[PDB]
Amino acid sequence: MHNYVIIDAFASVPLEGNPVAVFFDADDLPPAQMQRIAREMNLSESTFVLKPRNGGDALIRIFTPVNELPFAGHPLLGTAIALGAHTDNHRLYLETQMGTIAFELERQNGSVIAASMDQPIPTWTALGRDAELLKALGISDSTFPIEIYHNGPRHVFVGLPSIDALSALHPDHRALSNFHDMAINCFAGAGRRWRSRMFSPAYGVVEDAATGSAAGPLAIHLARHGQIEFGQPVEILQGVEIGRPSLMFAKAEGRAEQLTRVEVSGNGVTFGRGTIVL
Amino acid sequence: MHNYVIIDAFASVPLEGNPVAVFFDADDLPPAQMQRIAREMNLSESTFVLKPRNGGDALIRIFTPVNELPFAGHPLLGTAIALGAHTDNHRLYLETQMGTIAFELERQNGSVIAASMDQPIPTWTALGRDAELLKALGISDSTFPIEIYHNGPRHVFVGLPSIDALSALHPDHRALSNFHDMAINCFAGAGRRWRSRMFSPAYGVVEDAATGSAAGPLAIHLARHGQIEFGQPVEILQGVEIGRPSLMFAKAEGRAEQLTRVEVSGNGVTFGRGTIVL
Repeated sequence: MHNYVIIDAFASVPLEGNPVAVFFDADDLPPAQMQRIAREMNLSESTFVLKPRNGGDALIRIFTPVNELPFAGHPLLGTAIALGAHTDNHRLYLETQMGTIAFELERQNGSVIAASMDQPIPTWTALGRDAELLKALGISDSTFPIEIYHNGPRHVFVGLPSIDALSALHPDHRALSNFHDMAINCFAGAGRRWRSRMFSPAYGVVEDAATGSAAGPLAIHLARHGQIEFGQPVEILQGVEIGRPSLMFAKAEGRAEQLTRVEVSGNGVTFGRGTIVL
Repeated sequence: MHNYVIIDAFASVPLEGNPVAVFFDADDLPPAQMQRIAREMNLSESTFVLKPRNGGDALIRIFTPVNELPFAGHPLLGTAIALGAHTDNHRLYLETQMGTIAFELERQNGSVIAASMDQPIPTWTALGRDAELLKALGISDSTFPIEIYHNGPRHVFVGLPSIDALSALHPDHRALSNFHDMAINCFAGAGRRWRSRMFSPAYGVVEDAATGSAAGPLAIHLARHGQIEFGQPVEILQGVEIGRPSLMFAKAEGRAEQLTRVEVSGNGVTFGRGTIVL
């Protein structure tokens, strides 16, 4: 049998944020069985906590209902928060396919309520399909350059001139399906405070509550395009329009040509706990 | 807090069949909150066990992640099996939007391992879009007439000349998306033993493991088209190609013009059990 918890990542209130199922003591499960369990659960992701193999605290394997992922933000944040119930350590080193990711855990009375991660440093370039993407979103132009970032998944960013213009988007999801192996992240805001919406046929989601692997890239995007400085944190509120508000905090240190750290943080809360029969 | 179980319906082995989450003691939950919980879980359906209002044993409300349903086969079968852990009764009367559905529970040593339901009697007519549907499925013709049945959801049936021809189907799901408010059920077999595959963009599933509300209609279809008699049971094995084999048993009594009973039965098994925080 295995115990699991469901964590709503990037939220402090259950039914907000983005759920992940975290399965403990998973070393007896072959990967094909982990994949079947992730399919059974049908959450965006299920993760599995394994013994470490390179000096970290644990090895985490991440599965959607259909495949394994090398890196994912909200699922790793939820896993780190879940593992709080089982360690006293202030820092947690989680091994993944992209290497060991360092987390700082934040507690109140023994309960981990939030965590911060250092993400893989992305790469980026211009999308080069702007008219096609804009048509699919139903708008004429972006504010800032339309650029696509890679840190495992790929995330394209399209800027809107106001929060209301962002909420008014009703994309043609069929048209968006021509954009393979990426998520489309539309954003608006000013200063410290930004709003986002994410759409991805390629990743099997009509609209995502909290895209944790897009938060680091967005901070970089905003700094490069002069809306914040490198080293300044931003608050990104996602998922409001779909009723799953999610608050992500991000900061990118260094400069565009030499990034030294990309930090993403948020709250997490337990929605449920259970046991499975295998 | 609420307790729940995950039942794999139309299976006796966990990770086979079609999952449903069953939430107990749900009378304190407003429907908008039931809908939010069903969305959180993201299973094809979550059900909620409520006090009866018209003389049954319980009232069951059925939700997909996006809406409430009046009737659904695999979710009601799973609910009846789950409720076995909480009653000694041989029969269970479950109130729904389509009225009270009678279940017979089958136990071994106190555990309910299977159940039989009397389904709403469907109606049917020719689809009248045969060339369009056949093109979408990638085939030239059906064996038997292409007819669409209604018992809450709508189910169209297209016959294939062999089980291998059925397994070879690779439908164009975009083309299938032009068929609104229905599921497409392709079938093959002979005598007592049939195979099916179900596809439905309209109902949010690429391919379904076990379509319980299609089993009763299929028995009627096979009887009307002379492949079985009215009153003769069939075994329908679904979901083999997607690795979620599901065994459904169905029988239609009477004659086409005066159906007296449509029975569907199957096994169910618990995959997991848990508690949520609201």
